[PDB]
Amino acid sequence: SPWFGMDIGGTLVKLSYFEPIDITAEEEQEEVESLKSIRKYLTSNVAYGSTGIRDVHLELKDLTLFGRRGNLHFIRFPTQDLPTFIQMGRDTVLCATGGGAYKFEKDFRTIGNLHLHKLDELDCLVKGLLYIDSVSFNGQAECYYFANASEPERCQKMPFNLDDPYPLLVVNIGSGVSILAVHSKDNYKRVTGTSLGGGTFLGLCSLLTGCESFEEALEMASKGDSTQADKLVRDIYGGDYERFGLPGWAVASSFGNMIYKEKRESVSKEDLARATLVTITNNIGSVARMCAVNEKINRVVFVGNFLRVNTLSMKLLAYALDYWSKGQLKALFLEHEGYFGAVGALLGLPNF
Amino acid sequence: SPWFGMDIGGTLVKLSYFEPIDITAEEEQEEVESLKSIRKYLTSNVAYGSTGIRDVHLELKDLTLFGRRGNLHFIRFPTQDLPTFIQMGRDTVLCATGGGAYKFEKDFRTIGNLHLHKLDELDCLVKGLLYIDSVSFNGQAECYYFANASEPERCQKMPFNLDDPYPLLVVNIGSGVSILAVHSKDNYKRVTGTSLGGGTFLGLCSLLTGCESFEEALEMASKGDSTQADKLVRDIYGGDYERFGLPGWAVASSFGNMIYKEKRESVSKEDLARATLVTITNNIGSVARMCAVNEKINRVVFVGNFLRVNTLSMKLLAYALDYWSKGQLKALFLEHEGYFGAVGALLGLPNF
Ligand SMILES: Nc1ncnc2c1ncn2[C@@H]1O[C@H](COP(=O)(O)OP(=O)(O)NP(=O)(O)O)[C@@H](O)[C@H]1O
Ligand SMILES: Nc1ncnc2c1ncn2[C@@H]1O[C@H](COP(=O)(O)OP(=O)(O)NP(=O)(O)O)[C@@H](O)[C@H]1O
Ligand SMILES: C[C@H](c1ccc(CC(=O)N2CCN(c3ccc(C#N)nn3)CC2)cc1)C(F)(F)F
Ligand SMILES: C[C@H](c1ccc(CC(=O)N2CCN(c3ccc(C#N)nn3)CC2)cc1)C(F)(F)F
Ligand SMILES: [Mg+2]
Ligand SMILES: [Mg+2]
Repeated sequence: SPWFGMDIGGTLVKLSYFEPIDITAEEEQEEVESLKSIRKYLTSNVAYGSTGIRDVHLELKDLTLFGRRGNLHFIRFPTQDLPTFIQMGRDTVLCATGGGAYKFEKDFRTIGNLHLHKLDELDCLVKGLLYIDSVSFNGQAECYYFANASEPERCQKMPFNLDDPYPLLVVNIGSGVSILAVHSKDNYKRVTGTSLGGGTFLGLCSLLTGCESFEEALEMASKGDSTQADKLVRDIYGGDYERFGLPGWAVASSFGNMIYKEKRESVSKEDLARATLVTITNNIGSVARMCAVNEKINRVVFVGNFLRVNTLSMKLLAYALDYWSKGQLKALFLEHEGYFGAVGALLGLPNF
Repeated sequence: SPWFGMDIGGTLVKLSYFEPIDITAEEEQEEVESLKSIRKYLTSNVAYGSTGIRDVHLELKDLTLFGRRGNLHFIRFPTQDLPTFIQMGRDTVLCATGGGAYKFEKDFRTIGNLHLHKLDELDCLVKGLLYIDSVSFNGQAECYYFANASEPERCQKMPFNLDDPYPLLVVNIGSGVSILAVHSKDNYKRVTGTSLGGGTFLGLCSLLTGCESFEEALEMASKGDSTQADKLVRDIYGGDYERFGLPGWAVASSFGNMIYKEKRESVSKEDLARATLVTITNNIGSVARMCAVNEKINRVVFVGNFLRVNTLSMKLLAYALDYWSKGQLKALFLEHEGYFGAVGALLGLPNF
């Protein structure tokens, strides 16, 4: 059978697929036609149907896995389209995680003789994260940070070594947010979570602006001015609130200037998109900061697809975590940030 | 001069006014006409102009303050209308707090010979809170909780003794949120804050529903179903997420079902109002929970006018804090919740 791992989230399905590249002449003969059709389909296309995408830039080349050499591919599509995926499959051992491994268990079993093995979504996340960092991103660092995140003329992506990664606070920004404390390879806990996550950004942005995609929401946000919607400290105090070290530019009330009808009539969709992004991102960083202080962990890594093609939120997190922590916490990011659960599921294959 | 304290917030001005009731015959003679006009105006009206309100039910009767007996009155109006207030004043020592004490300092000084004394908004909050609890609410408890907050057929308001109130976590829900740790009458700190406060509720609700007042937003929310907009754990898992004790009814992603166009087309304004209220209230409780755990404080008191005439948010806080704390934290509420800064400012009068 082909080697897959799948993470079925509330919004996106993530699939990790190992393509063997050491197939012998005899193995190619014994390779059944349906299986050759799937490998050729997956490796000769980068778009699958109307909504599946292979993230070619993330491919790990010439990886040794389970004693074979191959390429590790990263594929995503909306969970809304999982029925199409299963129907094509109906036209094999599947290790699957995320809530959808449970929700759609009966649907996967419509594939005759398919063996579904449900694995825990945060177990798989930790295992996949640690594995990908260990093997490297084709010899480059998997983990990075933004150096000098408070100075835009200096701020730049730089590699970060995770060779001894414990302890680590992992902030998984999906539909919602889960916060994990990782103390060892076998000692981790879910500290808490928040409901204000990527689904809040996308849902509120769609309601407020009429955008029809994540990418459109980000493009709108890139053009907006969140201070047209937000009430700042200087709007209330006339300046800094010196006594408690609050700068005048800090947001006192997200969307707080929208209590005034005339301001609601002048605000642009782009302003609202940017205010939504800033509101969600600052809340995530603040919750991460509080959890890091309580867990006594100073390295905070952010994962999940809220941050894919989202440099604005990444740089806001990098700046805000450093600023509000007075430099005590460091924001870390990973190149394969949305796919760790799917990789961790694939890594469960030998147990079955 | 009349005895006032004023808290000029980002949204509302709160005024505490001490009406002497022990005026002698000789004092009444020496009482200048403008001053009698103000006392009669304040005590014979409950609405002032088009936007000022006296909260008559909060009046403290026959209070002894600064060696005189009198009634303590509680009055509020929008900060947007402070120019009207100052203009009428132009037609005396003012102790003032909130950001507006700084922002509008020059405007108060247009009142000839007026002495403005700016006092810190969180100093005044702590002093006013401790004072009002100490004198009682006309012999009744100032502080209350919701007994059996998880069982609607049992849940009921009950008095709570704060005779030894330390330590205490104070959550001030105004335009934004400030979280205070109070260790003694002279030892308190601002732990942190969040930008997702009462102004976020009102501003987002106005954008999403077209409501034109706080009270209208609450009325809409009372009729709505937040689960039409929110994505729940059971929407992702099909049920509970047993491994981490997350019930299926918990919100996984606030507004997360609004990423689907057909759901945006079916959701009602009332549903959106309720989702906004639930989103903001749960975030406040969660941040309060994390701060209480870090500060090692088990009593959490919620103040500010986000909760005025807002039993929905109060009961949600009471239930959520108890539930997610596994009964380790208690949500507390105060009858005079919006006015403590104004009282604390009034209490600064003897220092000048
Ligand atoms: N193409 C896309 N379509 C939808 N959302 C996207 C897309 N790209 C990025 N996003 C964002 O990524 C979020 C989903 O991230 P992801 O980590 O895949 O969550 P999930 O696993 O599907 N949800 P969960 O069940 O809570 O773990 C969305 O809420 C968006 O903010
Ligand atoms: N009549 C009202 N008008 C406006 N907002 C109201 C009203 N009644 C209750 N509210 C709510 O109360 C909040 C303001 O509470 P309040 O404690 O008075 O804040 P503030 O002091 O004006 N702001 P801040 O400068 O941040 O401390 C608003 O954001 C609303 O959610
Ligand atoms: C005094 C009062 C008020 C001011 C400010 C705030 C908001 C606030 O205190 N903060 C601090 C924490 N902050 C973040 C952000 C990102 C990260 C990370 N990563 N961490 N913390 C958010 C804003 C509330 C009330 C008002 F009168 F001026 F309105
Ligand atoms: C697993 C993942 C997910 C589930 C749930 C959540 C949200 C979450 O974890 N919580 C816990 C803390 N919680 C509150 C609320 C109020 C108070 C008080 N007072 N305290 N805590 C908010 C919700 C995120 C992600 C998903 F796959 F199912 F999506
Ligand atoms: Mg996920
Ligand atoms: Mg205030």
